[PDB]
Amino acid sequence: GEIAQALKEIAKATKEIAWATKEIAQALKG
Amino acid sequence: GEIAQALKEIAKATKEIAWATKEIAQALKG
Amino acid sequence: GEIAQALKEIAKATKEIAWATKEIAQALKG
Amino acid sequence: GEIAQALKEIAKATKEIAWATKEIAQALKG
Amino acid sequence: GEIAQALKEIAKATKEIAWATKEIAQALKG
Amino acid sequence: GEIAQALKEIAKATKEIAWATKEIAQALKG
Repeated sequence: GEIAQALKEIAKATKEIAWATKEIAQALKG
Repeated sequence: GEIAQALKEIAKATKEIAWATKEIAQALKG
Repeated sequence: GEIAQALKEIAKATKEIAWATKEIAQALKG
Repeated sequence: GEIAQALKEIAKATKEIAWATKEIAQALKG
Repeated sequence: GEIAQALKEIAKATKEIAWATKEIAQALKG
Repeated sequence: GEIAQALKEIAKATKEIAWATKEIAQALKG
């Protein structure tokens, strides 16, 4: 579990960063 | 061991980046 | 396995972050 | 070995990104 | 296998994020 | 091998993102 669980948590957080970064890009374009 | 500890630290830091990036998005959409 | 699935999700999200970050850079450059 | 060392370096750098992203958010919020 | 391929893709995408983030910093400096 | 090499490349790129993100923070705080 520990290594697999940490990688799953990194995956979830990285997906959230991706979405927020897309929102920033969209805001800056208008 | 060391690998599991490092991955747990990456998971924690990535979650913090996700939170902060969401705050940036909200500020710019605000 | 679980490790491969998580890493593939991280790869996909990191590509999305790269694209969105490039869009942010282009928006700020005008 | 090498894998653990690289992951430790990634952990340190991601913590620094977390700090800087929080600083960006606060600066934008005034 | 897939694990190595995903890490190679993460490396490439992270290099692109590094470039784009440097461009953002330069744009914000004028 | 391939996995260690990709992780070393991720470590370098992540350190460069940390540098650039700090530069962004400093620019906004100016």
